[PDB]
Amino acid sequence: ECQANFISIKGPELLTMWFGESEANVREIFDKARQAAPCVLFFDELDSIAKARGGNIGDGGGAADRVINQILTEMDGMSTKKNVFIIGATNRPDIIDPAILRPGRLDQLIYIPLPDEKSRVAILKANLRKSPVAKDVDLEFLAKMTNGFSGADLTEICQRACKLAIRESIESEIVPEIRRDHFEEAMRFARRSVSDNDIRKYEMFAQTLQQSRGFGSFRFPS
Amino acid sequence: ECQANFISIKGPELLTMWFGESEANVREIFDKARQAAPCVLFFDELDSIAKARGGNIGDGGGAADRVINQILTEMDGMSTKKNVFIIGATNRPDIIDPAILRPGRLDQLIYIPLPDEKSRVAILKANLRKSPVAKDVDLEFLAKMTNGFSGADLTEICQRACKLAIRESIESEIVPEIRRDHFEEAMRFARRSVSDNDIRKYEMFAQTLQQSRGFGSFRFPS
Amino acid sequence: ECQANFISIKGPELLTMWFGESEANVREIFDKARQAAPCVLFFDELDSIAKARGGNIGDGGGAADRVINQILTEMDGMSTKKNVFIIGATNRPDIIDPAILRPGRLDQLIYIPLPDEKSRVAILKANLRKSPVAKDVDLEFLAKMTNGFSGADLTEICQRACKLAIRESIESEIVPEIRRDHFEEAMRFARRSVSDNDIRKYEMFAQTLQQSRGFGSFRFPS
Ligand SMILES: Cc1cc2c(C(N)=O)cccc2n1-c1nc2c(c(NCc3ccccc3)n1)COCC2
Ligand SMILES: Cc1cc2c(C(N)=O)cccc2n1-c1nc2c(c(NCc3ccccc3)n1)COCC2
Ligand SMILES: Cc1cc2c(C(N)=O)cccc2n1-c1nc2c(c(NCc3ccccc3)n1)COCC2
Repeated sequence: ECQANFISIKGPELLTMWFGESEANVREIFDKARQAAPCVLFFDELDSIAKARGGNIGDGGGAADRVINQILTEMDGMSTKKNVFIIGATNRPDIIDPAILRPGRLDQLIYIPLPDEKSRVAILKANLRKSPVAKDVDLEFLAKMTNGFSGADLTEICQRACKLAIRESIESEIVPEIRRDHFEEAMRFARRSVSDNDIRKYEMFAQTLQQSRGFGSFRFPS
Repeated sequence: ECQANFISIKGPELLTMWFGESEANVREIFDKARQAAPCVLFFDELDSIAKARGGNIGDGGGAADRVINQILTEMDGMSTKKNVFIIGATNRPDIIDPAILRPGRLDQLIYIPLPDEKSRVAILKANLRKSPVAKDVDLEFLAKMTNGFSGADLTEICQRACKLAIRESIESEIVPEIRRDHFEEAMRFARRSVSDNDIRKYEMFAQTLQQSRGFGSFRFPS
Repeated sequence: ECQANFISIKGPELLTMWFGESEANVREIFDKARQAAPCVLFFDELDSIAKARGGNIGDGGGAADRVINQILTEMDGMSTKKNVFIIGATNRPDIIDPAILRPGRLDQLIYIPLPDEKSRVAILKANLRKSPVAKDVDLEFLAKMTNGFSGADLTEICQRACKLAIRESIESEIVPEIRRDHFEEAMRFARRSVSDNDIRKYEMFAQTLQQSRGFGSFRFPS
């Protein structure tokens, strides 16, 4: 949307320098993120170091480590007039170090929920955009049926339907179109990896920081 | 079946680089696994590092270490169009790090049960394929008798029968054929190393990830 | 179905004699259950005493108490030729004392799952059998939409729709028919009291006692 460059740093690249005690690697990451103006810096599974160290308690130490410290130092020294942007992604925000969320570094926190009915059709069609889809196979109804399903759950449904279609095509040689029955049968092994307790614990975090109470009704004098 | 090359990495080779802090060894493993296209990469007792560190809890840290991190990094960077394939083997999947089982790396999990009656005959005949077997020695009945027996249990039964036959042949000098009595007597010291609690705990893991409930009966409108 | 009498003993009646140290009350319960031949004896929330004492561990004692002991004594002394029948109901079977499940008393254990699509229509129509239901209000679709919903979840949906209809009827005086909009709007506050972890923990109990392994394929000689 911003016509900006994109740099992705997954968990293994972040945890490699933690184990290796070689911490000059973030230097070039932030250097090449700023020369490609405008760019966007994306940190995947930022909680990887916290999980590797234990998480909320772990050892006698807190939630502060060296790699996140280097990221904090590099982010503090950046120029606001540049168009470089840092995006952090995590699934466990309770073990994220509080100092990275301080105002001025990552003060903006937004919650990514489960895909809704409108967004699930997009996940199904993204998976099936390379496959022969029959006319009778209605993705709107399939997305309506699954409600608490994650993108991964729909992904494995599509993969299992494709596997069934491929197997039927192979065994039928001794049809080049995914049929309604393939999706109907593969719908039986429908998992739901995200539990309700997880949604509750993410919400407790969400309106932990919402706090829209107290000053809800204000009237100015004149 | 695929006419592909095979590379086996046992537990000691994986745990040697963990203790030695020398982690360039996975680099050449994955390099020589990909140049021999088509190949299959097999990791034996992947939980060796987790057992050496403690397992489910162990120290204050979680289930993430450096060697599994290197394997994750190498697997993430591979090309899907190549025919290289990675197979992980473990006996304790509860202590396996969750990140290696993420979709895209080792999402496919299949359970290897105890050999059934048809498969136990194969284990017996594989062990006895180099030994003189008498006609009256019926392996079908022997495999039928042992039910909750592992391949190792049948292996030691065959080894003990061979030991008894060799000892009788040596002492009789002062017959070059394994007799029915050798197997009948060696059948007395029949162990069963796998307990029922183990089977129960493996199943709890199995339909932990099965979840074939909820969407079992679906009817399309038209 | 058996044209038999029915006696229901809820949790409070069972826990009253536990606190009151007055344990002759089960005597008349079992006496009047057997004189009304044929009858059926139903014990609701049998785990109430275990919950009141702590459950799996609780105090230094085990899972045995006095009231369940009296029920065991009364059940052991009954005549099998009589048509009296005892049914125990519980939601936590992990804290149920093992001795009540011994063969001869309550050896038969069956699992009551969440209602399926066919059974959910019955729950909706049982709740709405006394209310004016509009023609366009399709209960089949409503039951299809809710999948992991308990009978209580559908019950509160129906109650909330009735409350909305009653409120609109009262405020409109200053219509005597539940409309499609009443159910559509009340569908927004749809709870799901039973979590997936609960279903998993009930299943672990279920094929704890299933054990259909080992002797799955048997062939007789002749
Ligand atoms: C293959 C695919 C897998 C996947 C997964 C997953 N855990 O497998 C999760 C989220 C999106 C996913 N996609 C996906 N991939 C794409 C698109 C798309 N739809 C938009 C969207 C994005 C985030 C959210 C909702 C819906 N979804 C759209 O076009 C590009 C590719
Ligand atoms: C000596 C031998 C020991 C052993 C053991 C063991 N813990 O001792 C476990 C599993 C298979 C084993 N084998 C074995 N070895 C072989 C074969 C064979 N049968 C097929 C099979 C494979 C896996 C499973 C079932 C049955 N079994 C077949 O031909 C090659 C050698
Ligand atoms: C008001 C009512 C509430 C309720 C609840 C609840 N937690 O509110 C749970 C289960 C059944 C319930 N019913 C109910 N009540 C009735 C019926 C019926 N349908 C059959 C049925 C039974 C058990 C199971 C499924 C479906 N369901 C049938 O006619 C008699 C009354």
